[PDB]
Amino acid sequence: NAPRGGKVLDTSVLVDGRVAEVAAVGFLEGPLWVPHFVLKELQHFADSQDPLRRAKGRRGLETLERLREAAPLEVLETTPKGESVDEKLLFLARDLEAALVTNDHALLQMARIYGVKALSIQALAQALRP
Amino acid sequence: APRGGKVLDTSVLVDGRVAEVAAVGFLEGPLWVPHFVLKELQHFADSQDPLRRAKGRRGLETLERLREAAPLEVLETTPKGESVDEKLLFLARDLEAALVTNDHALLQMARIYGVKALSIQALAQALRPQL
Repeated sequence: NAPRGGKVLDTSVLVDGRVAEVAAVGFLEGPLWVPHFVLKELQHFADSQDPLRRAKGRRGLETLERLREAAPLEVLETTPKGESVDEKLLFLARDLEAALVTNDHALLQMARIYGVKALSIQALAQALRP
Repeated sequence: APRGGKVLDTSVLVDGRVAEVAAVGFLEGPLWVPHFVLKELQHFADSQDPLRRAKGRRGLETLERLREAAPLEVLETTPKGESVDEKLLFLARDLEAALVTNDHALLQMARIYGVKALSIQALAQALRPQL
């Protein structure tokens, strides 16, 4: 299973921010999909009076805006299967035949067990370290 | 925009990191290696000079690792172009693939020819932690 259906992005990678530069440099082939709930999460963070959580919801969003430059990015309103965030991302990735893009340790594990391709920005980074 | 895969030159194979990139999922195929690139790596490995041999081995080693990470085909005839640069550029255009290279100057040449080209070194820079 080698998915040409693009990429489903989670909160962690948008908060990390680097996915945006990886796309622009040509190593993140689209289409790029973000679930409605991920966005719902970045604004629940953005709506914080706590500057730390504010400044990271704010950050996820800027990453989105910058991605909508490198590539077609589209928000998925349509998510039917699954109860937890991790579970919804997985069936989402199988449905579109797209890879997950996430730094999340538990989600990367669930994906190996499901056999869903998942791309980790941190694993990419640690491969290219000096 | 190119949906036709990734043409790999000699320099990217000798650099080796493209093998790290593919094995973590960020080098989507199909992967194409021109015959002249494979011929050149073989010519390095067979050289009298221990340092040419090491580059040759390293690129050959990288090629085998890529063949594990994704589907890879050696394309065994090019007619478009006169220099190695041109051959790589026209081939990538013909395949609607991106060129992947370590060679700074070839990256600029691709810009001039209107061919998409990817740099492992620009990727490594994108991966500087932010915020």
